[PDB]
Amino acid sequence: MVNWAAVVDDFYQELFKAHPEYQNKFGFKGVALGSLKGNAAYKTQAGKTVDYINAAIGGSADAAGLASRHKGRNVGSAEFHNAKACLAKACSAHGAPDLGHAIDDILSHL
Ligand code: HEM
Repeated sequence: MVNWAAVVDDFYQELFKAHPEYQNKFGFKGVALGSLKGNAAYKTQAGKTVDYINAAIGGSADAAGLASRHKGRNVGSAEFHNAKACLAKACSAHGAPDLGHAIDDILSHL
């Protein structure tokens, strides 16, 4: 099976390296990037992200619900376009299928 946990770890590395201020919205605010794997708040967030990816692939993802929750954190379309680029880089680095179509589903509600 595709190692989505490894893809997601690479995704967060890319995302927070390009946009370090995004990290301030999370329970692992301030934690060095090379330390995220040892952080409990990060472990939970990464696990939910992997779960979302598996739900999107499996056909049960609630993209409108995820979009609404991100609006609830003042996260919008621009941030998601940035995330889409970071996730594409992560997928490619692992020889994983691109998830652009899934992210476009969320973007359609942003
Ligand atoms: C590839 C695009 C993204 C995916 C798949 C994704 C996925 C998720 C998931 C699955 C959750 C948990 C939702 C829940 O518990 O109901 C979440 C929460 C969150 N996301 Fe994202 N996200 C994306 C992009 C972003 C971006 C660009 C930001 C910018 C800061 C962001 C900020 C947040 C925040 C602040 C939370 C709440 C974390 C908490 O409860 O402490 N997300 N995201």
